[PDB]
Amino acid sequence: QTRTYDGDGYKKRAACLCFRSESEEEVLLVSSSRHPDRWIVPGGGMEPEEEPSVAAVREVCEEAGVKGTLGRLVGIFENQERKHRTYVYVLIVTEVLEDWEDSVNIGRKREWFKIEDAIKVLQYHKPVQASYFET
Ligand SMILES: O=P(O)(O)O[C@H]1[C@@H](OP(=O)(O)O)[C@H](OP(=O)(O)O)[C@@H](OP(=O)(O)OP(=O)(O)O)[C@H](OP(=O)(O)O)[C@H]1OP(=O)(O)O
Ligand SMILES: [Cl-]
Ligand SMILES: [Cl-]
Ligand SMILES: [F-]
Ligand SMILES: [Mg+2]
Ligand SMILES: [Mg+2]
Ligand SMILES: [Mg+2]
Repeated sequence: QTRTYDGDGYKKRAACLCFRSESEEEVLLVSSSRHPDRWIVPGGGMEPEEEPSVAAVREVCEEAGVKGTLGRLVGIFENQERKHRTYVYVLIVTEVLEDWEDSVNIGRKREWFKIEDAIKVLQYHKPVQASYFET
């Protein structure tokens, strides 16, 4: 409910690569709120004084309805066009919840993708999110 910003005015965000297992072969994407036929990596704005790892796990619970074991920070990713900067973490999913905030509120969808297929569906509208998987 309060947006936060880095010193250069980029919006602060956090997200997780929500993998099905420690193999990191399949990842959970969620539907775009604006365009539900498109896929995105779940994530969102850091609240004031919120640790990035805490914001990442919170936004994944809100948007994707999953919980799990937080892993490494992958990196910090800027979107120059939209002026935001996202901390991206690995999350190993251990709990899949049936009727989560965004399912109830906006009918948000979620789906498992093989990594190669996640990169494919993100490339057109979300190429920075496709890059999250590069390394
Ligand atoms: O105007 P669009 O439809 O492009 O909306 C974008 C975005 O605009 P941008 O590119 O100007 O930053 C929203 O920002 P805000 O308007 O809340 O600041 C962003 O929220 P966010 O950063 O994730 O923040 P949280 O709400 O999750 O904390 C939202 O994601 P959803 O959460 O998924 O609804 C995106 O939608 P899409 O990616 O299609 O699903
Ligand atoms: Cl996996
Ligand atoms: Cl992006
Ligand atoms: F949000
Ligand atoms: Mg959100
Ligand atoms: Mg969001
Ligand atoms: Mg939010």
